[PDB]
Amino acid sequence: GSSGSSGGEKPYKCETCGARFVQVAHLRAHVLIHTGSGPSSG
Ligand SMILES: [Zn+2]
Repeated sequence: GSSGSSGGEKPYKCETCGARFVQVAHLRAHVLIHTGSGPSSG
């Protein structure tokens, strides 16, 4: 089920793509996808 459709209260926003999150720990952990590289997909 859990897919997405979530965009309400979020102070932190990813400028790299334009994402958003409630806590920095989440955003700062997502921005690593672009600047960084983990798995062989994404
Ligand atoms: Zn992003």
